[PDB]
Amino acid sequence: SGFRKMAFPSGKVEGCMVQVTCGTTTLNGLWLDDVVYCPRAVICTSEDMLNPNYEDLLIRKSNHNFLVQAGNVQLRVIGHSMQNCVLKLKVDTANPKTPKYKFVRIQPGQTFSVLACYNGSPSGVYQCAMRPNFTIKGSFLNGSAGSVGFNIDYDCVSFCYMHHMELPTGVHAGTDLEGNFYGPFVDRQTAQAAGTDTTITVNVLAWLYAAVINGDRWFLNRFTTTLNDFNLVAMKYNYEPLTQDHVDILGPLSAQTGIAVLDMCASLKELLQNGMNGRTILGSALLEDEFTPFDVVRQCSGVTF
Amino acid sequence: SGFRKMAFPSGKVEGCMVQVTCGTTTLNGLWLDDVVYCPRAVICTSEDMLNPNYEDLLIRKSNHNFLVQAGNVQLRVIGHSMQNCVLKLKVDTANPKTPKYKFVRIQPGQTFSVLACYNGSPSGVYQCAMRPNFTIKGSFLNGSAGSVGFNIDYDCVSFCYMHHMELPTGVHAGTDLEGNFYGPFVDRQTAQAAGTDTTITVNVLAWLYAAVINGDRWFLNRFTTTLNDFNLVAMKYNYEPLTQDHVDILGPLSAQTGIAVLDMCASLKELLQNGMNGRTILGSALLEDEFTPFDVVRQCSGVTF
Repeated sequence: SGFRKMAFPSGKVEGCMVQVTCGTTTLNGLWLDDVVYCPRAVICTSEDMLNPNYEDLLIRKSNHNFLVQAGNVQLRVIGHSMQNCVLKLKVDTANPKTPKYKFVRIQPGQTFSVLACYNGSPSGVYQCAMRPNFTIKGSFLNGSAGSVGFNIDYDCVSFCYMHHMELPTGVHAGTDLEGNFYGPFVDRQTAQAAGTDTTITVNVLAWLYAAVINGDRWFLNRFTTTLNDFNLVAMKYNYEPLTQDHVDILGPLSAQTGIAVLDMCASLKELLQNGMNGRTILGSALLEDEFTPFDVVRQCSGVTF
Repeated sequence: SGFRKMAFPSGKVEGCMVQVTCGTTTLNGLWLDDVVYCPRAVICTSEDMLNPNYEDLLIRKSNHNFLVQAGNVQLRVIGHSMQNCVLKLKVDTANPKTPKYKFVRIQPGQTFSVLACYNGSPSGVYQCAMRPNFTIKGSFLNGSAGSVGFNIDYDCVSFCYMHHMELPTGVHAGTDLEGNFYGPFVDRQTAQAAGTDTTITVNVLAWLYAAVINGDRWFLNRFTTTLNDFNLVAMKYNYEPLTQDHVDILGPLSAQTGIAVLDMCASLKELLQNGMNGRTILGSALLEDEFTPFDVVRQCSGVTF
């Protein structure tokens, strides 16, 4: 019993984190096989980040200008290339600790674990979600760039995020491992506003199912609703519209609890319109939306890796 | 910027988790050097756990009755002993992945990371605290026994908790790595009630400092108070009494923020008496008490390991 924001075990990724230094700038990189992946902002000074021409800045860089250090293991760069907003540094040694891995571009609403690193060294691990505005609400200080977000399925690490920047709002933006930013953000220190932070409706419902499974039953009501009627309420409270695909994804949890999805939607509607009246759900006084339906099953079934 | 419930990187502990099977019962063990540590309930059936005489049950057990498996690495038990509520199984092979480690008995209010495991295999990592009633509010299913809680200081893993049981209340109880339970709990399936769940005052204050550092400033008021006046309020709301030792531990955060501890106490007093009026602090609608002063410094300074 009990329900917590649980991250994946980080060992498989810890063994891939390295330090990448170019001139005066140091950030983190990801060493998989004989390639190190890092943000291209490693080649920039602070003055450059105001308005950088990365292709011109990279001309003045050679293999020997990139210092890569795995703990004390000093890796030799034998090739370098820019892919979108990431640099790919070919090294002479394949990482012996390379896990089974994949690069995946995730969708808003999906969750992942972040291993926050500084100077190539891990500091902590936590679970985040890709917000509908394509930001993430993480914990990153200067030097965190190159930290990665990931999911694990038994032995395969699916890398989905590389951290790049912090917006003036205090939220965070980054890329997939192919270098493409999530959302409209660019790797430049300019005016970049996030967008409406909408609540991931399917995840709130999954978390409500997790609550029922763990004994929290006070929010269950006598009402039901329709998808269209609920979505009128969702719009008012800046909730993502619920689709039939979402209903389908919640089917397994509906089956285990015996609570129809549309009945849970009606309970959520009453919560949005009346509040929690000072009560709590799974130790929270607000509606949580960074648990996917898969996350709930995982934690309530005890899947291991 | 940003503040999250951050766990330590779990790699160093993942390499120590093994599966321990005795008869029909399987749980997790911790393989450090040539000893495997596990709950003594591994020798019990379900019927035994009603009222077990562990010393008598262990008489009918020999080295060959304990099957220890590290992934597929099958370890040979060459000796066994009971220490309080843990079994120490001497094996023929020292764990090559043994980290620098220590066994520590923590105090209520202190935090640690849990690596939840099943069948010797990791499932997830999360941060918990030893509650003042000597329970922990974790996420544990059947088979989780033997999962461990720990802290890391650069290269030294300090093991402080081994999971044993779940109380009918849904809270969790366990031992240190010497086998002594935290609190009055026993490894028997009997009537065991927890105790008053008091809020860790020094941790709430640390989290308020973390909020100010990260931009949350609305709760700062024009008042101050005294330790005795505040503690009158703390008692009413089942908060732990604040001591001068606690004030001293918060000194570094007071210095960085410029907010005197007693001024933050006055802001907390107003929050306890008036609520948050639907506002949030660091994304929470309740007062968080599972961040220590050390945890806040760690996350706001970027300490690595």
